[PDB]
Amino acid sequence: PNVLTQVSGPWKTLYVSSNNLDKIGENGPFRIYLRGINVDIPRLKMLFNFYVKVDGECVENSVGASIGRDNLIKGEYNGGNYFRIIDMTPNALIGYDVNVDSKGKITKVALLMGRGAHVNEEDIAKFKKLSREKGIPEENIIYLGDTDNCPN
Repeated sequence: PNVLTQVSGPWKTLYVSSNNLDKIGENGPFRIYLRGINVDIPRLKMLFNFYVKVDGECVENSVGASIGRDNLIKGEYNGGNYFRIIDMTPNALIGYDVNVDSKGKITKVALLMGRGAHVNEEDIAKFKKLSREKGIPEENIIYLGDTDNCPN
């Protein structure tokens, strides 16, 4: 699956959206600042490396996930996650997560992640498009590109 091969490496979070504003808001567990992704293609495993602000404090994460059939990435972090890469350019990355907590609540999360700068404005459209498709309100879109004050 072309996309899954090429994704390994550094990433920066540009935009996130969610059906649940609390989740990606200040102190939300999905206010995620990506650092990088590692694909272990033989072992069918992925590693997401990123920071969340936890009580104003930068906390590094390294979350393991498995690549299943039809490329659904599943991994534990703040509950169960069912993750998919929607699209990849060499500059960009669009992800869609479905999160489920212990009480079974469902949080949809869309992410635009960048490789560096000079971000394709067209990419933004594809992102908002996706966000719309998955029933996320346009007001629930947040730009994180300029608040990444965590290490590295």
